[PDB]
This record gives sequence, structure tokens and C-alpha cells, in this order.
Amino acid sequence: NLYSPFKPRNYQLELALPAMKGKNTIICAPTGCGKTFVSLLICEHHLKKFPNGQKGKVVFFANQIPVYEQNKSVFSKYFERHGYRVTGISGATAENVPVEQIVENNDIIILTPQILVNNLKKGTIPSLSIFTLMIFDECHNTSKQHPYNMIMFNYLDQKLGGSSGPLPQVIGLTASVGVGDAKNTDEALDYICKLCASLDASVIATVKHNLEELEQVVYKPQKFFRKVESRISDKFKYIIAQLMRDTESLAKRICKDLENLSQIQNREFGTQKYEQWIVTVQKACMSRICKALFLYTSHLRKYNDALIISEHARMKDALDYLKDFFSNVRAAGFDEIEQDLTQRFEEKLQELESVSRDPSNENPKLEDLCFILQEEYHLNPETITILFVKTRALVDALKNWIEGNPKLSFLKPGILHNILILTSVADAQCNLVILYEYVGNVIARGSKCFLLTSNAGVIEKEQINMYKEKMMNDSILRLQTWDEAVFREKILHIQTHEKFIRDSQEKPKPVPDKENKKLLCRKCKALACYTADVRVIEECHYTVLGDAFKECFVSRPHPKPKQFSSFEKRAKIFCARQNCSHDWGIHVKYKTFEIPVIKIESFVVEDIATGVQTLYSKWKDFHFEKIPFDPA
RNA sequence: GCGCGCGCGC
RNA sequence: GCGCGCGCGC
Ligand SMILES: [Zn+2]
Repeated sequence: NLYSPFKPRNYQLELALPAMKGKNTIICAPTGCGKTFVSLLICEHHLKKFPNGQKGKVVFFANQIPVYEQNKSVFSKYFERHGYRVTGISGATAENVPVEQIVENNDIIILTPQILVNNLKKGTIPSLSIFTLMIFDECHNTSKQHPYNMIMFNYLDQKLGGSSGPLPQVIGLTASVGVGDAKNTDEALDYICKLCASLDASVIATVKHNLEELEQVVYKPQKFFRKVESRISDKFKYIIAQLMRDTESLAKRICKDLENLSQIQNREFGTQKYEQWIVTVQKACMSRICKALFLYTSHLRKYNDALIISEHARMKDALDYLKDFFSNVRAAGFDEIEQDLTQRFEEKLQELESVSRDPSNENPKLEDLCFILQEEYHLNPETITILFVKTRALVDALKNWIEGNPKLSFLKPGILHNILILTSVADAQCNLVILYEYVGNVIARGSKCFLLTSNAGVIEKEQINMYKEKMMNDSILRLQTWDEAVFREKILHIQTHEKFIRDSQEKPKPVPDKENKKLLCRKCKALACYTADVRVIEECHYTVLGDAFKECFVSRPHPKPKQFSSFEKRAKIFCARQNCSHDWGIHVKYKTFEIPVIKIESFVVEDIATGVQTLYSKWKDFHFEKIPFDPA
């Protein structure tokens, strides 16, 4: 359960060796518990390995909050018995606390890295040598300009700067090292090297002496990809779609601020992109108007479901779902709006059924799926099969379809001890796994996995992924054969070259250009404000002042409010024209003042003296006379 | 908002 | 580079 006493498995003992022997290691092991337990061991040996009058300090880096939390607990619980001081710091703690002190008085610190990057940048923590051990969760992210790398740039600057200063052991954990954009083993192997260089790892630990034991707590099924296709012509999706347009235009006219309700533009019926757009519009409207909408949208949703049922199951099943829903409102409480929609449907109802019964509108997708089930079960009749589909709706359709089938009468299906096939949308020891048009992709011997998609891209993407997993396995298998001394030297060339381009590629101060400039909405090219009215908060954030602007923009209220540096996210802000409605940035309370904060990418820079129109995506890029903030 | 990573098109 | 998305962090 991850939260108690455990017997380490041989394979984890093996994985830890190189860490325990003191080398900087990358630990490539498959997903889950594995890594946690392993990083518990290392950590336990690290702080134990010390002689009296000496203490270790371990820091553990984690990318997501959920991970920062689940790992703060595990570490706390586990090292509780032992007497060590354990904490974490994340975005939500970090606000106003003596970060040097928290480290100073702690044996295990859990962090999200952007904290450390921030605190080394300030000088509040002068050096990494305070730490004895660094652990990088999901360490394959150590590249490019990621926090992990910023940390290492600091470390490698201390290491190669020829400066002492001791430095910590560095460990990274991963299920999968990556291969970047490599096209063959040669390049993959270059990629993994540069990766090791960045972590100053001299060893990559994987499981070798304990394969029989790993390959049984982590299948690893047989991967089968199987292309299909939808029907030749779907004249049913034409009917329901026309009904959706119809009911959308009916909601538009009762609402008219409709499109503005969400910036989820270019929506397409019968896509889950649409199902969200629905929800975002229903939560958004902040009420006789809002109650009219809930009803119209509650109808478009079932319509949307319906299409998704048609496309992956059969029309008979889409229709049924719809007859059901409509039945359920003819059965009270009934009002004009609802009786309207029910009528506009009742009108197609006859035609929908002709298209439904039409022999040439069966779903070729289902015959394939069928084949697969007859193929696999004739091999083994005691097979227990699991079926993943996209929507809770499609779950029933597929169940009904199977029950209502003479070609596969042999199944006993179930859903969300006697049953022998299970259908589902979310959540093992089953022996047959089928991802049917599942979108998707997320998550003892002889086991098979089938993906079935009409999409080529997916099938082709997934096959590229399999070729990379081999490319990756082989490379590792072979750099594992290099003698460490040789490997450490290859790494050092890399570290060196990489260090050099960091300093070289830096650039002097940028000479600021006094000339006043217009900011123009990037979309409609209407005037927004002037750079004269712009001010800079905390060196990083930009506001305008004065009311000439207080009405150049409109403010729909944010659906994701948060606080950062200081100050609260309250609203998104938008170009005030009715057909432009470009996204301008946001509007916050800061200290005492509600103020707008704007992103330059939402604008064109036109010099007034000349008319020249430059475009920036980052304020760091845009060099003008920036002025800090206060009374006004 | 800022920062970081990833994908799609051109 | 521009356009349009996703996920993540401060
Ligand atoms: Zn505009």
C-alpha cells in the first residue's frame, strides 16, 4: 500500500547498489512503488553511512504538487521512527519564510525545484554543498531550461569552476530515460550521454540480475495495434449535428453573449472537446437567462454523447439513448423550451430510425472488434477480458451490443465472480486488454493488449514509441559496458562544451530605447495603450495605469483563480471590441489595488516616430524604458 | 502574469 | 519565426 513496513525485493536491492557505493546514478526502473522504496533505501543508507560528529542532508526534488505531497508523507512516515527532521517546501509554503533556516534545521527537505532555483538565484542559499544527496524524481526532465537543469547548471558551475566546496551525490529516478529526437541508436546513445552529463551521472542502474522477478510485478503485455475504419457515409451524424446547430442557434439568441462564455474556440460536435465547452459555459454564466442555458446545454450534451455512441457503437444504440433521455422529460416536469426541443427532435425521429435500420450503416469498427474476440477466445475459453472505451455512454452500448449478439453469445459482461468480460472508462490480473477507440492511453503471464483506432496517427505514434523503447534499451545496454573511468571522461567533455556555450551565449546589457510606443491589440490592430502608461511590478509583471485604459478592455472572470508572488488572480481581460475579443492578460488585486496585468504577445508594438511594427512574445525581449511602481 | 516542458499546422 | 493547442510550476 506504499505506507507501511516492506520487504525490499532483490531487484530494488540491486538497483540501489550504485547509489550506495557513492556514485552519481540514474536509476531506470519501471513505474510505481519500485522507485519510492528504492529512494527510501538510498536515503536511509546515506544518512546512516556517517561517522559521529557529522550529519547528512538530503533534498528531494519533485515536479508536481501531488508528488510533492505523496512524497512528503512517505518520507515523513518512514523516517519518523529514525529521528530525522523532515519537511517540504512548495509554491504554497514558500511565500515568506527563512528558507535558509528550514534547510539549516532539516535532514530531509522535499522541494519542488523552482524553489531552489529561486533561492540560489537570490543568494539566500549560497551553494549546493549544504546538501549531501540530491534526488531527482522524474529525472529525465533534466534538459533544456527546466528547473532540474538550472539546478545542475549551478552544480556544474561549482564542479568545473574548480572550486571547493564539496558537492552532493546526485541520484535521478525514472521509468524511461528518453531519446529526444534520435533517429537511430547512435543518436539515442548521444542523447542518453548528454542526459547523464547533465546529471553528472557516471552510472545508469537498471535490472539485470533480477529479471525473472521484475518482469512479474510489472507486465508488460503483448502490444497489438489494430487499425479499423468508421462507416463509409454517416448520414445519421448529419441529422443530429443539424439538430445541435439548431439548438445552439436557439441558445445563442436567448443569450447572445454566447461565444464569449468560453475561449474554447473552433468546437466540433461529437468530440469531447465539445463536452468540455458545454461544462465551461454552464459553470461560467454567473437567473432566468442562466436557467434557459442549462436546459439547452443539457440537451446538446446528450446529443454529443449520442454522436460518440454512433461513431464507435451502432446507430440503434445512439438513438436508444436519445429516446430514453427524451422519454425522461416528456415524463415531467415539462415546459415550452423542453417541449420545443422534444418536438424538433420528434420531427427527425422517423428519419433517424430509417437511417438507423439501414443495412449499409452497421459499424465496420464493431465487426473488427468482434473478429478479435472470436480470435482470442477460441484460443482460450477461460479468458477474462477487459474493455476500455471513451464514454460512460459507450460503456452501456457495448454491453447491449454484446448481449444482443448471436456471433458472440458466449460472453457474460459487467460494468463499473461470474462475469467474464468487463467494460469501462477508468479505474490488472485479467488476461485480455482492449483499448477500443480509447482516448485514452493511460495506465500473471501470457497477457495481450490491443489498441483499436481509426486514427492512423495514434497507431503510427505508438509504433514510433516502441521503436524508441528499443533504441533506448539497446543504448543503455551498451553504455553499461563502458568502463566507468572512460565514461566519466566522455561526460566531462560534454559538461565542458555545454558549460562554455552557456557563458558565450549570454549577451551584454540591452541598451533601452527611450522612444514612446503604442501598444496595439494584436488581433484587430486597435489601439490599447501607450508604453508611457506601462509600469513594472516585481521586475517581471506589467501593468497600465489611468482610466483611458480602464475601458479599453473588458473583464470576464477567471475560472482558475490563484495567488502567486503576492496578489490574487481575479479575472481574464479582453480587447473591448465585440468581434475581436482578443485575450489581453489578466486582472488581479495587488497590495491594495485591483489592477490589470498584460502580456505583450497580445499586442503589436508600433513606434510613433516611424510607424514600425515589432512583435514580441516575451517582455524580456522588448527593450524600452521600463519604470517600477507605487502611488498613482 | 511570469516561468518551464510537450504537441499540432505553416 | 508565426499561428493554434496541452500539461505543469512560482
Ligand atoms: Zn482587439
